[PDB]
Amino acid sequence: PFVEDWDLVQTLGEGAYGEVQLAVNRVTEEAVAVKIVDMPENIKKEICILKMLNHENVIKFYGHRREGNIQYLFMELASGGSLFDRIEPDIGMPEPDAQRFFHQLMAGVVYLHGIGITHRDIKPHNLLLDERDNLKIADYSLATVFRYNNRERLLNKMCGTLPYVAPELLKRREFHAEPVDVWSCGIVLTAMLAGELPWDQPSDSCQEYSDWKEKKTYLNPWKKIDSAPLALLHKILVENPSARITIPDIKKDRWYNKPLKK
Ligand SMILES: Cn1cc([C@H]2C[C@@H]2C(=O)Nc2cc3cc(C4CCN([C@]5(C)COC[C@@H]5O)CC4)c(Cl)cc3cn2)cn1
Repeated sequence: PFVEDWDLVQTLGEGAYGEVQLAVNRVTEEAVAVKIVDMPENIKKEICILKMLNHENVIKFYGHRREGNIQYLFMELASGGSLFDRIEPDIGMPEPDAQRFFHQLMAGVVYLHGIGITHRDIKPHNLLLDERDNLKIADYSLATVFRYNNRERLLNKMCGTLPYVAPELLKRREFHAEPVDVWSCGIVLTAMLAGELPWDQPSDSCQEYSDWKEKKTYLNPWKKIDSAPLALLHKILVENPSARITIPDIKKDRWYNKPLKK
């Protein structure tokens, strides 16, 4: 296909609304990723949020075009793929790689939270890598504003991916945005270090979640995780969101500051 001055060659992925494709300009040869959305006030909010974004660990937004019903969203091609494709099932990845990726994910989540934006769907599929293996947070179709004019807005909409969602989304009418994003980062850490998700959903009906609350760390995936990162996970994966660790305090954690290599 050809649109204006681009050639949509490779399918990079697909979401609820539309799909992402590779667009190499027939004139300049610049490689970008285009989100082609067929057909509400949700695309107005997405293009808006994307404009506000300027950070090394957040996907580059270039602009937006149109073709009647079909919308075109311009984004940086993350030429290194996704974090999901770097996690080996039942194993994970070397702990020094996991720590570096977790530092870069915290740098991205701090930035988004500082501009009053919550991603709302942090998981390995949304965490892309560039040429140098720099982590970039992608896909703002569920991103909402949680702070405006220094005033915090509580959330009520349930969204995300069940294995990554915090328990307060399923139990409470309204909840704070930042702890929900912190919880999903801990599930991403658990995935990087054990190549396995701890539970289907964080509910009182789910046995693997009950086991974690009963402190049974002698079970998988926890037994594949060293005591230092596991101590951090005990602070991130706390049910009551008011007792959960904040990002400034994750920055003071022993494993987060532990020198690693090889
Ligand atoms: C030089 N070279 C590069 C390659 C390709 C490997 C490189 C790649 O895939 N890059 C890439 C991929 C991108 C994917 C997305 C989307 C994220 C979100 N998912 C989901 C909706 C979430 O969960 C389920 C769905 O996977 C859809 C896709 C976006 Cl927004 C931007 C992207 C930019 N760049 C080959 N040669």
